[PDB]
Amino acid sequence: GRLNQRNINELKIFVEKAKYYSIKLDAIYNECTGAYNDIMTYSSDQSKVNQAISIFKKDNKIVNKFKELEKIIEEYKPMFLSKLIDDFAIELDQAVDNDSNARHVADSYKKLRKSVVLAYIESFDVISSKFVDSKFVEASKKFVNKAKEFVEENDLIALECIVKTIGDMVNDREINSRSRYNNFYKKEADFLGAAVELEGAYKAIKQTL
Repeated sequence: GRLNQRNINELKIFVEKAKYYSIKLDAIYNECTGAYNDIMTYSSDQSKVNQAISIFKKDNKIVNKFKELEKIIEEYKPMFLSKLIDDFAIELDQAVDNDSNARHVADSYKKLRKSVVLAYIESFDVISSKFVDSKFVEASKKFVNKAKEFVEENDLIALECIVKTIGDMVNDREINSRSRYNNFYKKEADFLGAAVELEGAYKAIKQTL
């Protein structure tokens, strides 16, 4: 009983501590989208490449935003996350210092952004693997697999759905298995299904408490 309470509580604390994770990643994306687009395309017009780089580097704000997400999941984060952030920081700094083709900065940004989404799922995975309840463990494994598949299709949309659905679960709100994207993303429906299976298993733990 101590263990099943410790399990629920740990999950609930994490989800609530991370409830802005999707909103915050979206904010990075929105700030960087025009800069990202110009690096990918004008890498032709140099003037624009340098101004796009400036937007990523300015006041180290974007790197600092990734560090903020990293801190939200500090206790669970995957070992790689700190390094990927630093390696991005480094590459951006070389693109600034050695002023023309900046596609590698944009690629490294894309890679980091996907890895931050995957770090949320990694945190959920670690937490869920402490659960004594085997039905919950099985449902968590299926959930993680469907989550990762959805991330491959679209990292930010997948994160938005994972955060929404896990949030709904831990706050006793019924998960909606209806597509919020007119079924545009081929992996949404199965993810939502797995979230509903996870909800049934979680409900069980909860109502025996």
